[PDB]
Amino acid sequence: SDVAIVKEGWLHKRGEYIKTWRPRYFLLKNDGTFIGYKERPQDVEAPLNNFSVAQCQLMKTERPRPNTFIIRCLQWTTVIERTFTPEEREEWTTAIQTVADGLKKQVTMNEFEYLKLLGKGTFGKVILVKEKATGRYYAMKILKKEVIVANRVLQNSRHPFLTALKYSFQTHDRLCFVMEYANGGELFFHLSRERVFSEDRARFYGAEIVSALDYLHSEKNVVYRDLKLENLMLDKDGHIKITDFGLCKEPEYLAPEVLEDNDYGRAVDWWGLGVVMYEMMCGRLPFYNQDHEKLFELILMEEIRFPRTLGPEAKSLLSGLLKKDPKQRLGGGSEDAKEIMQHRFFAGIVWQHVYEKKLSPPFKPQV
Ligand SMILES: O=c1[nH]c2ccccc2n1C1CCN(Cc2ccc(-c3nc4cc5[nH]cnc5cc4nc3-c3ccccc3)cc2)CC1
Repeated sequence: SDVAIVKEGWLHKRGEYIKTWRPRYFLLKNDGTFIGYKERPQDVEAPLNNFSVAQCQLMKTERPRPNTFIIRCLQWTTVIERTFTPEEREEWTTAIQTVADGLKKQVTMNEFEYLKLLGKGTFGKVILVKEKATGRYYAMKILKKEVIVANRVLQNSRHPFLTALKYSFQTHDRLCFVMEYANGGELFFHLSRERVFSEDRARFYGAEIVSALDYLHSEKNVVYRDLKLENLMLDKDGHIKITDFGLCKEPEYLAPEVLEDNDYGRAVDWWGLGVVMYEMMCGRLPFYNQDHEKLFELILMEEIRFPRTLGPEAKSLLSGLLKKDPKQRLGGGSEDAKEIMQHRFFAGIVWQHVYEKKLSPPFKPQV
């Protein structure tokens, strides 16, 4: 199957973490691809599902400026949205919706029992529910369907280190997603009590993250982009479970190309591997400051310092993961997760073993 450009041109994309207005050249193809570039590209390669406008609908508004439209897609279980003379704004938003709809062409609210509120966001709330039929618990992501809409594909998407989506059902006004719940708390906790983690213990959590990210990259062709210490829970045995609770805005964990609103890919995930792993092995964020203009400046501009404790392999790995330039960042190459798996700091490891959970958990949750 081949595809052509439905429409293209310059667009003003609005920064999410730096809310300047930015010029980007976009092109929509009839695979669903909607991608913006730093400048008018040449050959015009398998893009990520992130840049696909499937299951979307648009919008128009004159704030902060008069010519503006908005897209809101339901990616997996999350709702994402992006903010971009007035005549075009009714042809662009014509084509995008066309392809979106063209691309679309191809358990009830209570077996569950409310337990507590896990969190709330612009687009909804996350709930703990006991299954009244089973007893074992779940998290339930409840999105308001009128922000967007105003398949058991979820058995393929099983990975030992990702929280599983077990049920998704709709009702009168809400979109519900029932994902599994890990018992053993999240790292942010256990790292506070421990202050820092050995390289061995950091190699355990990093390895399981890499397995999960490899899986999302190769199999699902999506970047996760939200890798942060607080998004890592443990199951009852102490193994990783990466959470999926995005309700709107989740910065210290985002890569330069993301805060700048440039082209990004699988590399933003490895950057975050860098930050999460640096944070484990050092006790501190690599880039922090109470002031946000300083925070962004550190991440984009400044070098990273290593405590003297750190072995040569551990810092070769962190330096590479935390390169500012994506095409130079360890993992940003064509082989992706493999060049991480093959770095010397992970020497000896056979990765089918990590998948199978043959690795010894440094920390057993009391559950
Ligand atoms: O980019 C953005 N612009 C935004 C603008 C506003 C708000 C939020 C935005 N975001 C986020 C959107 C969500 N971003 C996190 C995430 C990534 C992948 C899966 C994800 N996608 C899948 C697809 C599949 N298609 C077929 N099978 C699939 C399985 C998937 N499994 C899993 C997943 C599940 C559990 C843990 C981790 C990933 C989930 C969450 C973080 C950024």
